[PDB]
Amino acid sequence: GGELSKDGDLIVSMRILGKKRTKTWHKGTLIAIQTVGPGKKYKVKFDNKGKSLLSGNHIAYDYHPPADKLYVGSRVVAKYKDGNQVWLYAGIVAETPNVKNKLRFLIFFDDGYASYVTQSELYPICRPLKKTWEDIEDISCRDFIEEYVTAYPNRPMVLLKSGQLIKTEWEGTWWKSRVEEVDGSLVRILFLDDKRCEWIYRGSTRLEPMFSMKT
Amino acid sequence: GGELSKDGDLIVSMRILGKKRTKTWHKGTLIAIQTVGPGKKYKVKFDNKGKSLLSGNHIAYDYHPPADKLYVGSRVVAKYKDGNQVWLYAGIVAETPNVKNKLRFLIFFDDGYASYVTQSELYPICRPLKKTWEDIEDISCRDFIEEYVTAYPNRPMVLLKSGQLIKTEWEGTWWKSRVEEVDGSLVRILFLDDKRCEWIYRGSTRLEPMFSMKT
Ligand SMILES: CN1C[C@H](Nc2nc3ccn(C)c3c(=O)n2C)C[C@H](c2ccccc2)C1
Ligand SMILES: CN1C[C@H](Nc2nc3ccn(C)c3c(=O)n2C)C[C@H](c2ccccc2)C1
Repeated sequence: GGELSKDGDLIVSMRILGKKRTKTWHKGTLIAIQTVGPGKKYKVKFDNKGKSLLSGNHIAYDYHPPADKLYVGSRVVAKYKDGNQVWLYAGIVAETPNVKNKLRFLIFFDDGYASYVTQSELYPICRPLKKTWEDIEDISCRDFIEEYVTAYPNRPMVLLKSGQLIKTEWEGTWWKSRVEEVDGSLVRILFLDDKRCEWIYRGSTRLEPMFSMKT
Repeated sequence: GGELSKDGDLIVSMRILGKKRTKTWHKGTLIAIQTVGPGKKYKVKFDNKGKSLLSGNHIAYDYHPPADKLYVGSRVVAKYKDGNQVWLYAGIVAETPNVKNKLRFLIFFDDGYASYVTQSELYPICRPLKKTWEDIEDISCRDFIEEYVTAYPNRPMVLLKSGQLIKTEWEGTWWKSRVEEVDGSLVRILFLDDKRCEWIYRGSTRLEPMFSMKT
């Protein structure tokens, strides 16, 4: 048949996080295990009342990892903050806590976003893929992460000082912009015409000095 | 073979909007059409270097529709202002302009979010399905749109006044909240513990007065 009540520490009735077809993740109850095909799928009833039948890399434990289980390449779910709102989104651990990053984790989310995060804002995916980047759906992000992880600890970055004037790419074009803050391996950029800010990785090829170091 | 060059008014080298795997939409160029089986798929090079072969309900025109073409149920793409950046996301027209909503379109986005927007924030999807909601991926949201569109002009809603105290739902829990503001078919809710604000449709069972009437 194929009706398990256990699979390792994945035990029906447990509480768990699950990835919804919106790409955000939500708490739920694991109500079933079904072998289908070569492997197993985990059925989540969400506290927000939907249901999904999910592969093991689209569920996560509802506890925070022990730092010192996480390493570069770890597949995680992490907290993103819209200000007051909090959301849960998948990503990759690009750095672990050190002195120069103020003992935080650098997360590269599957939509290309990047941010520093605490141990209490993380959740370990339950059954990640051997090559953990291989379930990143945006091809351009998967590739940046495969390159990054495979080259690590090689990590080219341009240096930047507050105030510095550079061009930063966005939606295919280059924009007059300004370096308005440095935090570790991230830099905050002000797009001038339009007044947006965002945090960008300093090894990112959207920064012109880094685009031009490399070509 | 099946290598047309102009399907309807879709024509190679035109500017178009395309849906990425992030679910967010982005500008590129239509670089080919391909017959596949019953119909055709449309290949898009994005300004941000990605390439995608896309069904015709996942591309939108780069122009704003004429109001009066939009009926309730129209499959559109709409601007979403996430703090300081602007994003493009898909949805369904819930309401067309009138007095009460102050000549705006109510948009039900594919992720369950609701908001009012102008004609200049909308883009028509090139080739929507007959039943326009069937390419909504989250089942909970698809079910609601379908019910909504089908019951229309029926539109149950609760009356809420500013300062009212009600419990509102979020991630399976009911929360102490306050009504801050009423905009047409929407209410802005303060979640008193978290200090969050959300805009919520007044026909949402997340609103405990709706949760009880509907029961
Ligand atoms: C991790 N993501 C980040 C997205 N926000 C973002 N992405 C990128 C990529 C590159 N940049 C510069 C940025 C950026 O500046 N922002 C703000 C929002 C997304 C989300 C949020 C709520 C609901 C569903 C999806 C979660
Ligand atoms: C249309 N979406 C809305 C999401 N924001 C939102 N969704 C819901 C649903 C229900 N509620 C109450 C809310 C809510 O309050 N917010 C703020 C953000 C999402 C996005 C943004 C950037 C990148 C990728 C995706 C676009």
